[PDB]
Amino acid sequence: KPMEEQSNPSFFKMVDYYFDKGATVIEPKLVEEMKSNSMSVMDKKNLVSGILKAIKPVNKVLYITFPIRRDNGEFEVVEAWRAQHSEHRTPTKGGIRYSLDVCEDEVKALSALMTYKCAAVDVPFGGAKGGVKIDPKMYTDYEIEKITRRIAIEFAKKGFLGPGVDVPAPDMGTGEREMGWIADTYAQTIGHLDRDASACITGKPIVAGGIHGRVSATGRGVWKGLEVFAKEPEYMEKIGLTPGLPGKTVIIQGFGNVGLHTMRYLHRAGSKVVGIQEWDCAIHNPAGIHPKELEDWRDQTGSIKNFPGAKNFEPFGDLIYEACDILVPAACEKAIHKENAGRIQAKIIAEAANGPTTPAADKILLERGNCLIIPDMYVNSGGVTVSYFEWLKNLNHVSYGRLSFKYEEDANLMLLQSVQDSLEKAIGKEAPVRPNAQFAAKIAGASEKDIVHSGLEYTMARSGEAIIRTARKYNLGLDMRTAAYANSIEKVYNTYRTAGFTFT
Amino acid sequence: KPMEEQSNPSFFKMVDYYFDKGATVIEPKLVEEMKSNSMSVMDKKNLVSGILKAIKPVNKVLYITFPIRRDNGEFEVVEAWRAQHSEHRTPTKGGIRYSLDVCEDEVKALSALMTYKCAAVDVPFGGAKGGVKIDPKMYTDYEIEKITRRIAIEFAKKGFLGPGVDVPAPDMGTGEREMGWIADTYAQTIGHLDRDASACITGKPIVAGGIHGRVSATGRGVWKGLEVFAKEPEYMEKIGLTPGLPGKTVIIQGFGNVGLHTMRYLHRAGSKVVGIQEWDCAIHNPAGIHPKELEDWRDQTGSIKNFPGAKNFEPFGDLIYEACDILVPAACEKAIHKENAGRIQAKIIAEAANGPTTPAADKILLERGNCLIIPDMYVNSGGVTVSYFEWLKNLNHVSYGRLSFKYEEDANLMLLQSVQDSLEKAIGKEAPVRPNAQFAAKIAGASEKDIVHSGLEYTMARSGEAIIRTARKYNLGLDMRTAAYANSIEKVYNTYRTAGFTFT
Amino acid sequence: KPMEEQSNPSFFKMVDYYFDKGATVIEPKLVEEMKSNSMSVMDKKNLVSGILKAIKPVNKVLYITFPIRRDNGEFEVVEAWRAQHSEHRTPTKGGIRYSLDVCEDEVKALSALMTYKCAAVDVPFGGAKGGVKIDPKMYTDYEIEKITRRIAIEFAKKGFLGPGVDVPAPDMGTGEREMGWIADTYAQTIGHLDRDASACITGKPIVAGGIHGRVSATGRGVWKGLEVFAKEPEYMEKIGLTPGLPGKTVIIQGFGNVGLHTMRYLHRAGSKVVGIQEWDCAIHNPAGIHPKELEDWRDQTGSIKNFPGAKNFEPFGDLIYEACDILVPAACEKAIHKENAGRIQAKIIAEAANGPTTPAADKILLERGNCLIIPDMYVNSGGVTVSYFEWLKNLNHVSYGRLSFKYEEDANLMLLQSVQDSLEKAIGKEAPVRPNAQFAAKIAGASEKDIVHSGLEYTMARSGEAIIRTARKYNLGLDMRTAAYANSIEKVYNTYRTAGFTFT
Repeated sequence: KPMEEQSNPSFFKMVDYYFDKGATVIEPKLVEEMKSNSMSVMDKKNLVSGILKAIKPVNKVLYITFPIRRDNGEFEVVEAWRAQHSEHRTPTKGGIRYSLDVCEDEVKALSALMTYKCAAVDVPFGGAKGGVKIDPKMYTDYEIEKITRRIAIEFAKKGFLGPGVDVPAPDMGTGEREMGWIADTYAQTIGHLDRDASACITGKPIVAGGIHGRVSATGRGVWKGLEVFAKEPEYMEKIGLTPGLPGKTVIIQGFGNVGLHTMRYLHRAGSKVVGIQEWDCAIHNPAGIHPKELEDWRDQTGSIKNFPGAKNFEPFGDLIYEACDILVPAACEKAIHKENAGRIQAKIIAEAANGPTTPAADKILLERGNCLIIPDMYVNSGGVTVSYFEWLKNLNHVSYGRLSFKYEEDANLMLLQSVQDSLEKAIGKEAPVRPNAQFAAKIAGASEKDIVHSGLEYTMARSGEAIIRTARKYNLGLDMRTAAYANSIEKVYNTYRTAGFTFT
Repeated sequence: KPMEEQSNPSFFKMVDYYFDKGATVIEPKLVEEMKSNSMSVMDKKNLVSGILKAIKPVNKVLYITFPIRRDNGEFEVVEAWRAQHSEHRTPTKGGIRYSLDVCEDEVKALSALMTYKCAAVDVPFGGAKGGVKIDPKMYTDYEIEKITRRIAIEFAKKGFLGPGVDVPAPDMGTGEREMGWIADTYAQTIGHLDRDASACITGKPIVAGGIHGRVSATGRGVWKGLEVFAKEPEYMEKIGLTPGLPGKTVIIQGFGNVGLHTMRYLHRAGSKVVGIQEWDCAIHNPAGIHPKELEDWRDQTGSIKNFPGAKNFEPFGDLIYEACDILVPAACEKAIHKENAGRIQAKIIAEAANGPTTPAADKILLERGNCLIIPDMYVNSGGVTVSYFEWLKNLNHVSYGRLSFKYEEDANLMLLQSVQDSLEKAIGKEAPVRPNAQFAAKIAGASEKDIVHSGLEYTMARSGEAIIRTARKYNLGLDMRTAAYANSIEKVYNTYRTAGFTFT
Repeated sequence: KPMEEQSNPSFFKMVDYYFDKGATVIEPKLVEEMKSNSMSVMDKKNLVSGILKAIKPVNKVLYITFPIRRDNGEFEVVEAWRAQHSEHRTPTKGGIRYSLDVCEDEVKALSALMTYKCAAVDVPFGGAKGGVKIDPKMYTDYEIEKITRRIAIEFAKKGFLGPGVDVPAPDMGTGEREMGWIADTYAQTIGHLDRDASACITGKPIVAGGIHGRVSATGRGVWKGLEVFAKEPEYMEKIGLTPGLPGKTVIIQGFGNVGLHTMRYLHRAGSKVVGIQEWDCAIHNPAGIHPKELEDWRDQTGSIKNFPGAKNFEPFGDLIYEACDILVPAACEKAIHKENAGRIQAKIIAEAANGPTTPAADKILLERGNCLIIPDMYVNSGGVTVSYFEWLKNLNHVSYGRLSFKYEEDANLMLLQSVQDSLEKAIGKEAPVRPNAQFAAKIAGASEKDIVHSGLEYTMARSGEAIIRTARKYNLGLDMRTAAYANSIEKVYNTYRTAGFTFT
């Protein structure tokens, strides 16, 4: 069965089908970019197709087994995997899962997706992904620590951990304290002469070189991606909406890190979050749900169920089919497939999760003509941008703003004082020129996270605009996914084009 | 005899007694910061006390002997020492003395103090200290050079010199030309493949990678530390003073680098420096002494004695007991002890020297209730901040401001021109909008030292405010030393907490 | 025959004669800068003369031969050379020529010139130069690629290629695609563990780490060098000219990269380019030639001959003797010699080429009293400044402005909004305060090249002013070349002075 008609396809097959759509569009452009007076047009097309043939498969996978000592004294053997999809830029970049679902095929497929997401936000890393096949809840903190230090050593001995070769990150089942342990193990062993050891991994605690602004970054990028598309009347009218985020109604599938922080930013932006659907229960409220109260309730009772500021909802798994302006898939992959795509009524889908829409569903919804999907490899890449800033920070050996906050603040005050002196000379009375309420608040709370926030907002706007320009140039309509892959493929291809692919 | 009643205690014992006072205050906070669902409160308190037990002793000392050839042809054996107190962050940092008083115990005690001073100004280095046991005046420039190159090689072979491991600095009996020699020896030998060789040491001549603004930096930090405390009415009233530095009278013990530059900044700030006490003579003048004339006189005659702009003073060693608002100990250690603390009449003591106040004297003066001591590990750490900027500069391989002075100047002129255009449109006449006299002077003299000055001022204000907040939170009164150690201990402890102390 | 009377002297002899003139002027200053209480004035003068004796000769030359396989299957032996003139700062810096005229003597002489040009624009590299003895037009792209990868490996094995040791650049017969190949070969072989591999060479394609603003940089520096001298009335009056570039007539010898970009900047500055003289034809027009049309015509027909916007000129090789305010030699070396210096009527000569004026001609024109030569080692060093920025960029691992364009733009808008609020409060009506037309255009097109442009303009003004100050201090008149060598010698000497030259 062709991919556009399958029901539960493999994740790696989805990535490659979407890759092919983008490659077909951008191929003539790639041929034109190959400047060579020695090659005919036929020769150029054969080399371009060779380059694309090398990009799609994963370059490298390392598989390891190793014993650990349980706390009571018996020993167990643990499996782990680390995939490096592309080395066209080094180091490679990607997270590490502790989960019973990790396997070779899964670290392969998500490492491919990660190469394209790095290219999408102009982050100079090839894609990587890793995993340890354990249920982290069945282990004590002491056992988790021994497992974590051992994967650091074994990965680093073979070139799958280090600031210049491969730089990991947190994922499901790991967090910042595991990242601190890996950084400490690397610095004391394999990396003991490395001047930049703390740059071997990102997601670290602040005290160990982590960066302010990381926790909310993926959510802040989902908000900024919607804002780039909500300001465009040509697209908002085709789908039956008015410009802007204030007033729009939002249903969110998932209340993890990504769902909760996206709710905070969309609420602050003036949107109405009318529905939260979880794995065992759903809630709703057509007037909107207040983020701080909902998070507080779940924090105390253990669930979003019976939230006083909303009502529980009928067969909880069907909330995502209700009418809304924006649906945010923020849970598991393939949550939208062939058998339920038609039941979707949202006008905008913002993929805050890895591949939540299969190619069959993506096609059913493109044919319906009234639904704009903002692709995952762009819109949930905010955290990838800020992990690039954390690596930079560890290479700079100083926090952002340490040598500029006071210098720039004093220049700004001398600027306003110069304006005040000239104004008073001109109108001949006293006339204070001070920072207004908003400017005084920024000046007073100036910190590293503001530089990080501005860096992320800059990248998402630039990349979002480039997707739109590509979609208009090739008459792609509302198919922004194909436009995003074409921009991503084009960047990777140009590395191979200038590095030299003549050898083989 | 308990430490609060001894008369001449060892310097290392003073540092550890002050360490214990701070540790006692902050210990409950450290327990609360240990997030672990696996440990009971009892377990956390036992691990916290283990961490503090490892922080206090010096981790490493290297001792060396080596021959040198005198100029006439005979040979002599020279001793030297280098201590690394803490490696919780690398490289370690600290100066090198050429003096007949260097010994193992002295490089040990001052290396401990140096760990806490680095933490106090948020500088990411463990503490180190070094020394060569010679009287530098008895040697020719050729012999000093041979000794200096030899300690470079021997220290660097064992990991006690290098940009990522241990970064020295000038001290008594050494200066910038010895630092240039060490940097050149390292780059041509042990460090011949090191891309960042010039970052192995700080205090270098400008042409070799030194930084503008280093000479006056420790004095500029003493001034900024007094200014943080002089603006606080709650404390100025408890000691019988009015806010601010203009008008306050100042007596300074010592006319070396630190005393002279502190006099320059305090005079420029509007204070009256009524007394200078040296090792063999003192002078005074209740109207104030002009810094540039005094420095000129000593430069020509060889001493501050018989300065025309002041009178010589009765038993010169007793000037520091005269009434004043501010006393600045800037000479030897333990200048204030049990037998002379009561004779001190100053309301503020700004410790511009390493441990000038013993624990007995510190306690006699805390009980008198009317005397505010600003602790040495904070207030004479301005030079430590700027040595961190010099290391950064050598890692960046470019001077600060090289790629921004003209870009930012042109943006500021386009900003003022935009304001001028809008003002003239609004009021309908010609109305120049130019930088005022102060802003035009800064724009015209913009240079690396202005970035350095602002960086230092930023750090001293932030750290000074954090000392005050900690002193108010734990009801410490005027005991700012204990508050400063508690902030310093807390930073070091959090490195150990996240790095992992489970092994042992 | 003395150098000031020779007719066709060797290029290395010209550089050393000019070196001696500068050394003679600055020698007393160098003696005074040697602070040492151990040496007499006689001793200092002997050591200074030793240092200058070591600076002039080339420190190192590497010569290599190697086989290559032609495309048809036969083999050929190729020669190449790489000279490192000075290692007082590392890495060394300089381009690589593919040309049948490369030889040991030529890479030696231009490597010496390159040390002095780096010092002239405050760029911290010793001088290097390289070459491959081939006619690049006789080879296919495949053969050029094999030659290029082989010189990368062989140079890098011996320390003549690498980010910390020696950093090359394009020159006659090479361009950005060869630079990409060298960077890729180094990163995959000798440099496979080097975290900063892409910094081994400059002139790279953008996608591989090249820098925006490189193509026009040497021309932009010729324009800025003329502007520094055209604003000075003392000199413009001695040569019979009025201040400024608007209105001045310009004849340019050469229409390569340097000549064409200089024409663009001088035209945009308001100058009239009345003549272009090439190797086989010349054109002229006393009303001026439009750059974009001329470049278009040559692009289509293959030559500047029969340009519709001008007339062809009588014995084409004599256009450079016609009256003009500014002559720009931008072709081959020694284009002005003893037998044709008198025929030169230009009031300003801006040497946009390596040594276009021999010492005999330089002296004939200094005696005529009415001709100001702006020396090549200063005025055609704009590209050297920007190659330093490209190396910095590869060490920073991020493009300039990536983490500041949006942060600074938002601060500027909050600044203007604060001014608007205060203005409206003061005059009691609505009064917009917006960026004017020029400021809005800069804000909207803000990019890396603007930082690069400002960096270059800053350096050329500072170095141009230092040449003028030195020429006035030693009564050098219009002899700016001697003043420029003296500033360059002084910088190199101070490295040797502080590094230590006592050994030998």
